[PDB]
Amino acid sequence: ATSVPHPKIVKKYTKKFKRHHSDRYHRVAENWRKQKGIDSCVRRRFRGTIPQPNIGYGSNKKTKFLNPAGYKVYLVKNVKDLDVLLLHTKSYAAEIASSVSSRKRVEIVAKAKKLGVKVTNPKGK
RNA sequence: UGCUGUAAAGCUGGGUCGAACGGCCUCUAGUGCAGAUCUUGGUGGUAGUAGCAAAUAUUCAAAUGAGAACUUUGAAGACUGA
Ligand SMILES: [Mg+2]
Ligand SMILES: [Mg+2]
Ligand SMILES: [Mg+2]
Ligand SMILES: [Mg+2]
Ligand SMILES: [Mg+2]
Ligand SMILES: [Mg+2]
Ligand SMILES: [Mg+2]
Ligand SMILES: [Mg+2]
Ligand SMILES: [Mg+2]
Ligand SMILES: [Mg+2]
Ligand SMILES: [Mg+2]
Ligand SMILES: [Mg+2]
Ligand SMILES: [Mg+2]
Repeated sequence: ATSVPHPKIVKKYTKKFKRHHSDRYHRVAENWRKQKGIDSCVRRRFRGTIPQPNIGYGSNKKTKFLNPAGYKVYLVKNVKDLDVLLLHTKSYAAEIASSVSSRKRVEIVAKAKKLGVKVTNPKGK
């Protein structure tokens, strides 16, 4: 890791917690919703049903919010936004906003390279 | 295209697009949908399916026309049967 050293990153659950029967019906979106029904096999945690979000899956407080490269990602919309990452170049990486123009994005990439700030999305437009 | 969060979700690559829009500190509410034989609109399977079967009955040729079972004319065969 080129960032500040961290313990090995553990993700207790790496899949997406998908709402029950978001596979059965198009009207039911995958966005997680807690079953509230009286008879629900999922709400009652029958064997073979889907896993559900709970605080036990919470991330280690030392590796939380770190991308696979070991950085915390900060959203940048202009070159002045990189000033808050001057003393945090080994723990914070910059991510250029999608709505920044192709002109201003070149300036942000140019200044980040000068400051040593890492950019998580360095190519797009 | 991926990243972050236990999660609600947030951010991002590519495509499309054409005029507005967001972060944060607060304020406010007509603020979150899978159901209500919910409302309005739209779309399926059914399915090229049920079916298009009462009232006797049509046929040959020519003309017209891009095209004629169905139009026009002629010839015939019928019917309504005052
Ligand atoms: Mg019960
Ligand atoms: Mg784009
Ligand atoms: Mg756009
Ligand atoms: Mg316009
Ligand atoms: Mg504002
Ligand atoms: Mg309401
Ligand atoms: Mg609905
Ligand atoms: Mg309806
Ligand atoms: Mg239908
Ligand atoms: Mg039929
Ligand atoms: Mg019938
Ligand atoms: Mg005739
Ligand atoms: Mg007679």
